[PDB]
Amino acid sequence: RVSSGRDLNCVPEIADTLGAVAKQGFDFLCMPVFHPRFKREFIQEPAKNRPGPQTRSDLLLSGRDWNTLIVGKLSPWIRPDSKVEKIRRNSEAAMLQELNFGAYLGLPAFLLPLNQEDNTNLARVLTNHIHTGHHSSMFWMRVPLVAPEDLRDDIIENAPTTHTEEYSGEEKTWMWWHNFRTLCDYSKRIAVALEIGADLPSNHVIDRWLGEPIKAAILPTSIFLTNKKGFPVLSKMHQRLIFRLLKLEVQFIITGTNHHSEKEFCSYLQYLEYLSQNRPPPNAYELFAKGYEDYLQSPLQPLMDNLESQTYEVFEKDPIKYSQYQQAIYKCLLDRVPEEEKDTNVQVLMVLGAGRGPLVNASLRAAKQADRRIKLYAVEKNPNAVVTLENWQFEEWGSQVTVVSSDMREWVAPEKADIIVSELLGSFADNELSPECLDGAQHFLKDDGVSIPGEYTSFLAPISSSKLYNEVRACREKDRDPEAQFEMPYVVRLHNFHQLSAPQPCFTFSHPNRDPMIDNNRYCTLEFPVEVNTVLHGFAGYFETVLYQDITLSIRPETHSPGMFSWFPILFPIKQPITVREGQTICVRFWRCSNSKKVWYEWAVTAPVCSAIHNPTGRSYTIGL
Ligand SMILES: Nc1nc2cc(CC[C@H]3C[C@@H](n4ccc5c(N)ncnc54)[C@H](O)[C@@H]3O)ccc2cc1Br
Repeated sequence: RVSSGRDLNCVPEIADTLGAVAKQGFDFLCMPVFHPRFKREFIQEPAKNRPGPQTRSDLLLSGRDWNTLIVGKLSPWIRPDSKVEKIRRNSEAAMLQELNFGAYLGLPAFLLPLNQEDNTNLARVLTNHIHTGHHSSMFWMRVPLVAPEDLRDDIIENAPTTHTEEYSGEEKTWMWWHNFRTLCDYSKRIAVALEIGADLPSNHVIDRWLGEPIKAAILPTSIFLTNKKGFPVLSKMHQRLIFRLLKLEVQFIITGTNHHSEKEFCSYLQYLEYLSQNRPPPNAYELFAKGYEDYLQSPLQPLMDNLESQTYEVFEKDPIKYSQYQQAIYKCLLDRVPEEEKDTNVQVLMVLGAGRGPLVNASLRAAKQADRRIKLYAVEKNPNAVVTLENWQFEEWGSQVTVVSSDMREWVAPEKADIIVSELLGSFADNELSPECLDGAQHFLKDDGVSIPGEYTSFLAPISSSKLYNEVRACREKDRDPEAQFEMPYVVRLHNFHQLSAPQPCFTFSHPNRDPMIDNNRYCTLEFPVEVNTVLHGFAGYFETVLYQDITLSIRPETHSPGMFSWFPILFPIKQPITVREGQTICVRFWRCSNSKKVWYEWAVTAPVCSAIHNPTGRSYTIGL
């Protein structure tokens, strides 16, 4: 578990080199598919008629070896962007030739350089290849952290290096890649091979690149320092970066010659191995989530839908959610039933949305550990869950628990309740319609009763991730609006991304809802100070809830209830990405709207430039009442 290749520019025999390279521990080889010095003429006689074979035979390796072990490289003389027409045209033919040969072989990927600012024709020609025949090579755009013009040794007397800081100029290689990928229309098949140099840049520059589709990081031998035993290693600041890329499960490519010419070469790879297993193991959240990184799912809608047995099972595999709930009913029973009243006073607890019982068992445990007495109702509308309750009630609970098979908003109640406990909370707190449901059940709370939870708040934060943007773009479907996928929330363990500003509260709800003419609709404006240049792709959503007094739950990253994996964040995309300059404010507007059938969100960017209103009138996304 750390995937690694060798870069070479020199392969006498593809047979023997591959074997040398396997023996060193490498998983794959980046090599030329034509000789990197064999320039070719397509137009002028007599060179265009150069006889003989143009490159090596495909028969030198097994189909399987081409498809797994080999990554091809563009000849370095191919310059589709030269100022010389004649080179522009040979390079055009050269590139389609190399790209088509990579295709013939079924190479899993082919490497192309971004080594200058104008790669317009290079995009045009790659974009052309991509729309010609059926193939599916990945294209690795080799792009350095630092333009080589910006790490030249300062040794031209009449051409000094820039000794001043240019915040935006030190990011130029990100704009090289941004322009390339924008021109190629964000094709899912164009990724980054990020070249790390001897000196890192400022974190601002490295940060530009998080949220970017990084498939490979290139480590030249020449950036490794030597330790006392004589063996290659990396700076502490290079380590910080490697630890971040291993989180992006990228592939590591080792380019250049052995500069540790005492200590052998698998030494370079071994050090990567040493860093892999010398990192912190996964916490419970991370072991639960490995699989889910940047996987878009539909927000659950347990009102409009009856949930599957196996969903409830994952629900109830959260020890923190439920121990936090137990502790809150504990504290509420003590504050409601003084000691000397302990047997005179039996409190009425109504679990609203009981599912398969976990809040019942959390209510039965609390009442024990406080030594008070409770009448339980278990109100649930999903009759498949009621089969689970009515069986786990005959066999186990008593009399104590009466199962009600009803929508809480419809139920006529035998008694009023001292406490109502609910678990109707979504990733965006109110997105499963806690507010509308508990509003409808509020009439059977005693004039002085408690709701657990008592309060919840959504939070929002602008993010950049060309990765997640591309993922949302791919959810186009037959037979709906071609852009609907941008007008709906996804729940997703956001991973390859950049939070551009601190979360801020969006919508808040309190239970009970004291003040009448209730209205659960809302408009909110948020101003996000942004400190970097970037690209906005959507808004991360999180929440916090007050169950009782100081007992709370959070999926707001800065206050996240540790251990608690029930909820992943939500994501609200925007149709069109929005450039943000350092110092500019991102202004977003959220509406929560409703009729009597549906609830939905609408949303807009008003600064620095306007988006369209997303999801007007729930045309793309609604939550069923
Ligand atoms: N996003 C999440 N949402 C959760 C919701 C729940 C509660 C699901 C229950 C509530 C039931 N429900 C919903 C609306 C409703 C209603 N109006 N009357 C009765 N039962 C109702 C509904 O039928 C169902 O059995 C539990 C765990 C969750 C974990 C996550 Br992560």
